[PDB]
Amino acid sequence: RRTTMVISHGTLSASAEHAAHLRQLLVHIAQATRQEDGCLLYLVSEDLSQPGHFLITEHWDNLGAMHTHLALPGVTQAIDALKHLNVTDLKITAYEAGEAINIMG
Amino acid sequence: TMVISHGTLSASAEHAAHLRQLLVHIAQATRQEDGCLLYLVSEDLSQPGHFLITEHWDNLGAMHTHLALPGVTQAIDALKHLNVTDLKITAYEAGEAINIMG
Repeated sequence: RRTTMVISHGTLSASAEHAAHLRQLLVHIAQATRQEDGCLLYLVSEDLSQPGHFLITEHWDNLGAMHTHLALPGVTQAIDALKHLNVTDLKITAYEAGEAINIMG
Repeated sequence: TMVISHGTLSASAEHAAHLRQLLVHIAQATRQEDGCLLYLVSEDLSQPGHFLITEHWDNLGAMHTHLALPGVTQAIDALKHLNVTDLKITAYEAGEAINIMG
């Protein structure tokens, strides 16, 4: 249950004008990013309670891996692609996970 | 600072819509509970019919109280009725927030 894993939780929304494009963009971003060093999970999803509101769920092996992702080129570029779709509410917060606890399954 | 739970599950095509409805209902209920900071149910854009449960709890105890609720047992039963067999939930004790955007 000891872990160095880092969790990132991101949310964003788009209007109906841009959301289809956003869905595709998020899928593209996920496909690429999952192949980065230490990326254990990069899931893009849509809130079942709130159409047009999206989640970006990431698990990184350790802080260093997440840092590499944040520091290597392409982050600003992806953010700008989101801004191009008039996304103004991107929030991303990460956390070091101190223990990993199986609840079920 | 908090406990983060990450859950994944899927249902057959026949059952997916009802699953979506059940998840929405579970979230509506759970968000009202003591210590629930966040409870979001979402669908993987890359894989339709695959769902995520994202929960933030104030502490492990609050999560454990939730998990022990009879209503939560009934919800897990309702998942089984839809032939969900792959529910996997992992919880993590989270450190302090690292603000990346917003």
